[PDB]
Amino acid sequence: DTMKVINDPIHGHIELHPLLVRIIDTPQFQRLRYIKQLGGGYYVFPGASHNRFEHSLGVGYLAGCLVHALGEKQPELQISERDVLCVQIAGLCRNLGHGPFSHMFDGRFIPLARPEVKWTHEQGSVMMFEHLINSNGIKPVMEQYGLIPEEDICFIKEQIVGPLELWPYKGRPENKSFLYEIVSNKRNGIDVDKWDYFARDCHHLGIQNNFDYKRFIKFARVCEVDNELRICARDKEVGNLYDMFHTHNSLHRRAYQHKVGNIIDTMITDAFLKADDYIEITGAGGKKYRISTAIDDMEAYTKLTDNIFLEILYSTDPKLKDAREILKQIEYRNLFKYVGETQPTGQIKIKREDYESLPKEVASAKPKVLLDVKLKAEDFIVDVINMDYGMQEKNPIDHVSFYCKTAPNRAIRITKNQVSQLLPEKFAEQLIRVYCKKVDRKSLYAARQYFVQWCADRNFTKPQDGDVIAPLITPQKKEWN
Amino acid sequence: DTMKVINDPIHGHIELHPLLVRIIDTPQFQRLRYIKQLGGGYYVFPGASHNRFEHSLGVGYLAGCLVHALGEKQPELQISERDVLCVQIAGLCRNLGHGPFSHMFDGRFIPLARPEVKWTHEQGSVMMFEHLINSNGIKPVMEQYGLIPEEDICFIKEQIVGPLELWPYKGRPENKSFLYEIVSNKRNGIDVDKWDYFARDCHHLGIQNNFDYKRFIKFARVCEVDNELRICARDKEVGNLYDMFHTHNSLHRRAYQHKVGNIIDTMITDAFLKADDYIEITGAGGKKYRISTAIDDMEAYTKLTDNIFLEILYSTDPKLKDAREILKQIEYRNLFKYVGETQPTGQIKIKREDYESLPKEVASAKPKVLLDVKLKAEDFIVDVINMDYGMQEKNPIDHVSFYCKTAPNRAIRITKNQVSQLLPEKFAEQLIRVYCKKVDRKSLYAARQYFVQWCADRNFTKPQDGDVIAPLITPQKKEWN
Amino acid sequence: DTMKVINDPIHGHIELHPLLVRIIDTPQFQRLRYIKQLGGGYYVFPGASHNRFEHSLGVGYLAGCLVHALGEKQPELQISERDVLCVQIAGLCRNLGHGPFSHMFDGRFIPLARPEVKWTHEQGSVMMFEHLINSNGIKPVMEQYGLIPEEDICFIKEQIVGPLELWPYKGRPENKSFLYEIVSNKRNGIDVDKWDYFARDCHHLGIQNNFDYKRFIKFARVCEVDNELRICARDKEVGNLYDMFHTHNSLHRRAYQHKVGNIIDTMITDAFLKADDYIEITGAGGKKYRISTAIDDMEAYTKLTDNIFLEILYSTDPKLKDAREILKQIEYRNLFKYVGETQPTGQIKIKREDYESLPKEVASAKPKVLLDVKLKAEDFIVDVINMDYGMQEKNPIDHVSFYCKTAPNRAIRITKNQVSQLLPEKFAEQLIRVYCKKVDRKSLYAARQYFVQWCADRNFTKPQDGDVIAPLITPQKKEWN
Amino acid sequence: DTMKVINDPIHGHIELHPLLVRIIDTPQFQRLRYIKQLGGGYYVFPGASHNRFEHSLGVGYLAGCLVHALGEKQPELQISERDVLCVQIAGLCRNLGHGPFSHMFDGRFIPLARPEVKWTHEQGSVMMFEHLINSNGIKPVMEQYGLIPEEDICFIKEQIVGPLELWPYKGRPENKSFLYEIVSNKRNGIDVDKWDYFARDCHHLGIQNNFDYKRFIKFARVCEVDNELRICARDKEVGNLYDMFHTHNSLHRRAYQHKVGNIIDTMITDAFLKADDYIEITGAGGKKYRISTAIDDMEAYTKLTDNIFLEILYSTDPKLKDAREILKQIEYRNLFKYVGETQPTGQIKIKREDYESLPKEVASAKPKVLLDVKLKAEDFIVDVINMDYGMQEKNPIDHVSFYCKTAPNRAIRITKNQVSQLLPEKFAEQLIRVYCKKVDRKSLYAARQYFVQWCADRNFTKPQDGDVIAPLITPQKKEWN
Ligand SMILES: Nc1nc2c(ncn2[C@H]2C[C@H](O)[C@@H](COP(=O)(O)OP(=O)(O)OP(=O)(O)O)O2)c(=O)[nH]1
Ligand SMILES: Nc1nc2c(ncn2[C@H]2C[C@H](O)[C@@H](COP(=O)(O)OP(=O)(O)OP(=O)(O)O)O2)c(=O)[nH]1
Ligand SMILES: Nc1nc2c(ncn2[C@H]2C[C@H](O)[C@@H](COP(=O)(O)OP(=O)(O)OP(=O)(O)O)O2)c(=O)[nH]1
Ligand SMILES: Nc1nc2c(ncn2[C@H]2C[C@H](O)[C@@H](COP(=O)(O)OP(=O)(O)OP(=O)(O)O)O2)c(=O)[nH]1
Repeated sequence: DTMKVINDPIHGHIELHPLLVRIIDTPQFQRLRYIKQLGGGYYVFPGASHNRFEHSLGVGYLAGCLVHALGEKQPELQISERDVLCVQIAGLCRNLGHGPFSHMFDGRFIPLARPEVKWTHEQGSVMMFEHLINSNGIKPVMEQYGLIPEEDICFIKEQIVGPLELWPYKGRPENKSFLYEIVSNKRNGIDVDKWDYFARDCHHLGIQNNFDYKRFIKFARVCEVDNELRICARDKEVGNLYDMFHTHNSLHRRAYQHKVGNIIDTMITDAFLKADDYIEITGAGGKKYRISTAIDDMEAYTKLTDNIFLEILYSTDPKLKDAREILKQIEYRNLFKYVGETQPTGQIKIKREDYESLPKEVASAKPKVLLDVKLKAEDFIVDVINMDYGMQEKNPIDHVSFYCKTAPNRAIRITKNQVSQLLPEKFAEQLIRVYCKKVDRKSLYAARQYFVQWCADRNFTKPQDGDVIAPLITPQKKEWN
Repeated sequence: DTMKVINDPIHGHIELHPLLVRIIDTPQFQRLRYIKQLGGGYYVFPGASHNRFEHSLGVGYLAGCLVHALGEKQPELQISERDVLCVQIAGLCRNLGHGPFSHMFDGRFIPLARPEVKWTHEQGSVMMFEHLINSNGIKPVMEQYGLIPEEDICFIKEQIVGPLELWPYKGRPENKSFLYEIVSNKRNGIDVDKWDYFARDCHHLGIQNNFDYKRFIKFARVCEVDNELRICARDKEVGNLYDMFHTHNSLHRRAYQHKVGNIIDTMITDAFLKADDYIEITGAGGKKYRISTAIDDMEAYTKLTDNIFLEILYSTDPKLKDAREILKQIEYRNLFKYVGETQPTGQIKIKREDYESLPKEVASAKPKVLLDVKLKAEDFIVDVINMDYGMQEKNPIDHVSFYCKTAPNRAIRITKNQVSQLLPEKFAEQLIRVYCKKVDRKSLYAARQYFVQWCADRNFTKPQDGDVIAPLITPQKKEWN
Repeated sequence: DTMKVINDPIHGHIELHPLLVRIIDTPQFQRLRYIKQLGGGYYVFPGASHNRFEHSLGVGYLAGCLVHALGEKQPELQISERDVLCVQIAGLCRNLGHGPFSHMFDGRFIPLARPEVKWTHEQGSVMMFEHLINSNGIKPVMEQYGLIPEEDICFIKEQIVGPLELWPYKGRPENKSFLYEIVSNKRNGIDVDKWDYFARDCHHLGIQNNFDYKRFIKFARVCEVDNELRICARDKEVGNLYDMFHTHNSLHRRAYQHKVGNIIDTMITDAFLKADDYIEITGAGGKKYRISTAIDDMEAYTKLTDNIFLEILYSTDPKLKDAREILKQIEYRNLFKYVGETQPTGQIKIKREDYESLPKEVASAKPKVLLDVKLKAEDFIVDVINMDYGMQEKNPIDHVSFYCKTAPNRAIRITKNQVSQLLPEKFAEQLIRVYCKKVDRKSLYAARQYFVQWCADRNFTKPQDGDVIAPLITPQKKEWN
Repeated sequence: DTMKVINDPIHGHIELHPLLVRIIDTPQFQRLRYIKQLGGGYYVFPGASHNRFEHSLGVGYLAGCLVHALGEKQPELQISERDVLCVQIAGLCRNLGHGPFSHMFDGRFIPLARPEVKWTHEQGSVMMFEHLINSNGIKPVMEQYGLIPEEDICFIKEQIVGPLELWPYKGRPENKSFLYEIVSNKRNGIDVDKWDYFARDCHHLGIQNNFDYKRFIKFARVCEVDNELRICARDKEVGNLYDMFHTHNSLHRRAYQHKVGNIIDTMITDAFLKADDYIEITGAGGKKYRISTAIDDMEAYTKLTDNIFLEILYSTDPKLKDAREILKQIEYRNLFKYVGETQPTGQIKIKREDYESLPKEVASAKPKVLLDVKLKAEDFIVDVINMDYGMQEKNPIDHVSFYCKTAPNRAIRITKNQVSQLLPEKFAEQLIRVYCKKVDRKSLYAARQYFVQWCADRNFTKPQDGDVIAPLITPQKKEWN
């Protein structure tokens, strides 16, 4: 077997080592062809047809590029082809755990269907990787190309999910610490996964990408930091790193958290919950699983993709009627109606455990407007979105090491004041979107009154359209006037 | 209801009239989200994730652009908003008839499954359009925006499939003849459908586009030709028009007729044929249809998409075992092996009626080589591909009208000799690809000997790798030496 | 005479009205072919070969696009083709006043050569426009295409420089106030000039533009604000407007204020000052002007371009030896050496009249380090750069009017807190770059010590490389560590 | 002292070895900043502001890419860093010999000014390279980085101009023959110089490039051909190679041989001829040269750039009045008027010796039309353009070696019939453009009659607009009817 070339629209001609080809040509990997990268986003951005499969190839490619470039610039690092292949495999395989419509499945569906369980795509990726290796006799092939399966499978899993539990990693020692910063960077979030989707999502969405990963790679070096060898950026590049996170935030606002994209994801999740008792997925030993339980058996999970959406939509079973009708409403674009958006003020943060109480609170508000219809908790959806620079309220640039032209081996820190006074003072916030399941002109008018009243009651920010949608409510609040 | 904006990666911000929105937001239209533009092409170009739906939006947009630009430059044409909307709807809806994996369904599957029937995606588009209109109460909405359903539905169908059957059209008179040249140009093949997929397919494939549709539109005018008003191009654009067809041919060789893309389409078609007796699709009145018969009932056809591939792949029914195993082999990349390509010489053209005889002919060849295994007709696939400039052997530029700067209202013809002696002397040819279902080293060696012998016997062109794959065979033929 | 088409790499096919063609085809306009958009930037970004000429065509085009789009969406505005042509001419002509190397001439050279005079490129553009009109008999051509020269020439000049010599404008009344916001927006800086150079500079520099002007135009409307008709943006676009200024700041940091680009501009300015007594430029009546006085006669200024650089570089006159030697040093790349960058802390602002005292201050600093060479005021250059959102310390988004979907005719304001807590808290800052004219290793070491000491003395920010370039100095300051 | 990074819009971040930096930072190299790549093309495509300097950096970069990729894939080639640097320097320096407005100088001006001399930009590049090396003490720096000046300077010159004189090269032996195919490919014209300008010119012109050099590099290998090691392409890539030359032809038609671009180059050449007696350029020992004689002294040639255009345009000397007036007419766009284009039929080829007789022939034609004005030889310009695939009438693909996947070390040939019957039957042709120096309506009408009559007399092709511009003439010729 020899190397294969793939032509990617983002990266151009990608060379794949024969071991990588063997991992890719499995049911467990090919499954990613049937999961949309941006899930419900496709229903708002018709260009966003792209699947997790091509994203995965790109992450593998970029992982290879970064590790190769470090090895070429700094031969003293003793980066081995074995190291390169392991970093490529981790890059290729870190998306294996995604379920139907990607972030909708682990972000929305599993939390509601299985509140007791703690599930992440990262955990899923490790389980599916193990299933891929074991089901397809990969370990012999790994040894053929000079890999140490016990050590290297551990190394690959650690790159994906972090320590599997003082140096906490078993796959590689402290002198190769920098290898763990490439595929999934737990220290500051600067990794090749972000670089691929920035470029790929933008290409498909019709938004332009402001971040130059190629420049970052050219200016990356490994330096000693606190007795670890770590990837350091050139001091001058600090502005571009702030801009990388700015780009991420912009993509979330414009696309990933698009108000309609989110409500379509919500409606699909509701359809999946109503279908969950009736859809059967055959796993290991012919045992039957549900959408919600396929995560417990990787053989079943292998066959759980966006297809479930079409199975429900095209079904005739009366049991699936309620689920089917929700998806049919999506096709007619009879969506739950966006009422508006607000933000908590100051340090106020809404907790996960409180999310279910929020619809009741909106319905409980007393507007001081004559209302045609009276709305109930069940008529409202409240979506809370945490927007940050990937480290909650921490500045990720405080967790980056830099080097200077005059001393390229010496790691330094750069503080925010050393860069620009025009940068963000805060690095996290919450967006609260409210929608109404009643699409009536009178119901929507009522929903707007409840919403703006709830905002005033809770001292949330004035909705941007507040003076138009609720002219009788907005005056009461002095902060808004 | 008001206009909606869609952000497309190819076209940027597209405005959609509310009537267009109502047509788009139907099960019959949204179905195109679940049919890949390039079918098996996605399995060779991982970027080609794009579906018929986003292509359809683009064709609608470009149809609007061309008709608007003509109206702005030449108010004397009396192009009406009613005309603009009808051209947009035809552009939007000309892809409605595509089936699973697009050209695979009407190009490969239906011809083999239902040899008696004459089926085209164009015919399918007209039937699905009628079903869309009737199922969703569109006619009242058409009248609301100033359309006359009887005349305008006729006009839209005629733009898609041509005369429904001396001016042969009923939807519009001879003074609006140019409107029929926009969406599906039967005269010379220069239409907005080609312009969208050139740009869209290239964007996704990773291949570059060498055609400027925007320039064509800027230089397009309507002039009188033989008592018809027709779209004329500026004389100096003739080179760019030859290049447009050159681009089309390049995309076919590189992507649409990729040898592996074609064999994957062949293998999927074979799986569909083996599954056809057992897959049931519920149509009108709860009646059950097969993959092959869903084309007879638009309610059933509405639910026939690429999903059928996954229904088969994920099935447990023993009846579907043979179909399922073919798709599983695709996932393992255990594909039928490409043996080589040849061309007929001179005028020789192979017709469909003896396509089935070609595998037997290859197996019947007697290469003067000692062979380990002896191969049978059933072990060979022979794929014949007609490559042309869209009008069989004819030069489409002989069917284009031009105008000169000094007389912009006066239509002229331009001959090939007036342009360049570097242009093609022929405008059609055939490619013959041969594959072997036996994938072992000995069988592949034997297949290569049979193939090159068959080429020599039939006076076909010397395979490019002929001297390497069959060094004992190639010397016999003097034309090759 | 009819419309001409120009193919621009940024905008594609641009249509130019015959009146626009007549203005463009003059010595006064064609002169912009010989002035680089980014001046010294070309010597750092080899792609930045682009001249003011092609920028001007783009500004004219975009001015036309915006005014046309407003007129199409809101016919009630009664925008006339006379209005469209006047806005296009202003867009085309607002760059006519630029001198050699663009911002270097009005930003650096004229302030030093002629401190008494107040000169701007805007004033220059008005003078050159008048000279263009009068020298080329344009007024008759304006009348031929329905313009009224007296009113319309006033309107065009007002669009370029603002109120010519209570509604302060004479060219158009308050009901056409929005027309003054297109070409040069004095209210908030959102104008088509910025949109062209963002896209054009990025195309040439090799950095990507993430501002979407086309989307802005689609969402622009005219609404009543304080008894004026003004351009309003859609409320939801507020994020993209913050991002537009973010983009502008990024382009300044990365390119326009590149430390080496700036020093090359400084060195060229110094060469021009030393050549100013000796270069003669023939103006009106054969009278002779200097580089510094050509601004006083538009006939002379017509012949003042980047060519002056080459006239000096290629000169043999002993009088020009000092000027010539500076330019020759640029070619050998031995330029003045960058020592470092610092910022004033908090609100501290360095005044224009204090700039010349700063080199003396650096030379006067007493670093507690043993020094091989002692440097003098003349050996230092101190460059102060004001970085802002185009309205000094003011937030330009406080000066933008928005509209909501539910009330598209009703203008609203949006405050920073209503948008995001991640946005800048400040909208202006100063960067201070220090360079040394002595390039030897010993002199550069000394320059670094003086610089970091000066920073500590003045409580400026710690240079990013401070611990490397001045390890003995940095410890003294506790704020730095 | 270390590598420098340059951000190029085409190639992104380019790394330059310190030796390359030293060669670049010289008057002889920096001179290329003041010569437009496409000369008069800028006066038709305002985007084409790009200079020979940035093209040169790109050619150096791509030369490096190809040699590096071959070395990585085939270590057995024993490609050395010394080899890599020499190939990069040749790539960087092969444009050093270009004069004002690039191809205008060696294509039009020198042939007319100095008919006795044989001058090429390639010869100029070798002379300027020698001058660069000797003037700037480069030889010591070459030795510092492991080059052997005697052998390596020979090798570099040979890559640029071919043998300086059975193996005809002295710089490297037959086992490194493939190195001579990278920078300037005399065998088939497939070189990195073409790859850079295709991408760079397209970026600036606003035309799209359909050639993928990156793919070519990935599929390039070295194989033995007739006892030489040569670069071979993968068999499958033959289509893309035909397309590469198709792209080159398209760029020539659309841009490089644009009818107006060519006439502006003609008018500038005429201005240079009229100025040649009076412009003085100081060379070595203070000796004075003319535009036409600066090629004899590299010190003088160093100072001969596009600036000469502005020196003439801005001059006051009465001696330069005639030259100055031609350039002033260019600014007013009072260009010689395009009359039309024709082609010789069959094999007929117009010789260089005959070019001057062609204006007389047009003026001598007797159109059967009543004419207001009678035109003379001096009133006509006849421009003859040879359009080919870079090897006159030969197919360059007949001069390419390929390899097959089954035998990657075995070189093969591919014939045209093995590829496609849709490819060109001829690989060279001539375009004849005619212009009139008399621009008035009556003179232009007369010029059109003479031109179309001359075409009929000489059995040239029917002008595209023939029936519009000469309706009385076209009928006489029955080949045209
Ligand atoms: N731009 C372009 N890409 C192509 C063309 N033909 C194939 N590709 C792309 C599609 C796939 O990503 C890949 C096809 O495989 P390669 O050509 O790299 O060769 P390989 O030997 O790996 O596979 P193969 O046997 O050719 O299918 O390259 C072509 O003519 N042009
Ligand atoms: N390039 C770009 N595209 C955007 C941006 N924001 C949204 N888009 C895309 C998403 C959609 O395809 C289109 C605009 O859709 P909207 O965001 O207005 O969504 P929708 O129509 O559901 O909202 P609305 O009717 O205004 O409540 O453009 C942006 O800032 N930049
Ligand atoms: N992409 C492309 N651009 C072209 C081509 N020929 C010219 N251009 C450029 C030159 C100009 O900037 C622009 C269009 O100008 P034209 O020369 O076509 O002018 P116009 O239409 O007035 O025609 P004319 O020259 O009077 O026959 O496009 C071509 O074949 N392709
Ligand atoms: N893409 C990109 N290119 C940039 C940026 N800033 C500068 N460039 C360009 C300028 C140069 O052509 C190249 C890198 O040069 P540098 O910025 O490193 O400048 P320089 O070598 O003077 O810096 P140094 O001496 O190392 O401090 O990229 C940026 O933010 N993004």
